[PDB]
Amino acid sequence: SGRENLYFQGTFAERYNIVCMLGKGSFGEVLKCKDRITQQEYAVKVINKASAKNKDTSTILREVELLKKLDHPNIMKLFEILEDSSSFYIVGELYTGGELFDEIIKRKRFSEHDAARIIKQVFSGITYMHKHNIVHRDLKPENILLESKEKDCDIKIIDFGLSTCFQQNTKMKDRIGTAYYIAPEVLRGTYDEKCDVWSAGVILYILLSGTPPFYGKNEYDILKRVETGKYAFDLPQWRTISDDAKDLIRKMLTFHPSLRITATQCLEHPWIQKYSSE
Ligand SMILES: Cc1cccc(Cc2nn(C(C)(C)C)c3ncnc(N)c23)c1
Repeated sequence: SGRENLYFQGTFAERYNIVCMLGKGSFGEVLKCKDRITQQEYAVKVINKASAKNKDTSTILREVELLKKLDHPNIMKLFEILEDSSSFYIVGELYTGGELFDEIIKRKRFSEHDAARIIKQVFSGITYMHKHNIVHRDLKPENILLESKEKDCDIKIIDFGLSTCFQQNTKMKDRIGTAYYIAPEVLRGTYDEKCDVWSAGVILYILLSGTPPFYGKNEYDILKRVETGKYAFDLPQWRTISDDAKDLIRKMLTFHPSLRITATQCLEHPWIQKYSSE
């Protein structure tokens, strides 16, 4: 506050009013804001500039400008990236349905029909972004948002492409929770687009069984399992799950990424086709 500081807060404070805090997201705090002129509401992520991975701010702006030009119904739309001396402000579509993990906590397990509806949308988004050589790396249920509270609303993947630009919060809200979804080759420091197929496979495993494939009491124990890549469908929870579902998951959780299916192949898989409309 104060005239000088408000002036130096730059174009974001001029253009937008903060209505309320919405919660801590990866990389930064998310707030609901309003465009002062139009009164339309948006979500804004406020990211400390100390959290930039790239020391050249112009590269961050370029990256985000490329992401603004993209358009797919299962990818969050971005409208603006603004700055002041301390922070980046990324403004985009506001959602009100909460995240996919909230929905996992609520429902516990999803029928094959319901899981296929959700995961097909994830696959569609991933396929689209991969066609533009964008990798998520951090795909997890917390980065899959429900557009609204309406029944069967569209899901929206958030933060897709921002991991090249920003490092995680110093204080993260659920660090152990991130280990479940990370691809083994990402842990090794050598990733390409296939890591998003792995993460989506972990999500699908959880939707169907209610349990993670790589588990443990702490981050270390979970990551030790991920690193070996060994998992099973031995739980009674898998007893009556279709062979087709298990086949898709096996292909997605293939250890070597060169041998792992593509996102496009996931969409074509018989299990997804069984539940698609026409
Ligand atoms: C890059 C960016 C900017 C603003 C918001 C997000 C994701 C997001 N995150 N969150 C949380 C759920 C508050 C973390 C949102 N709530 C409502 N609408 C949203 N779009 C979000 C991502």
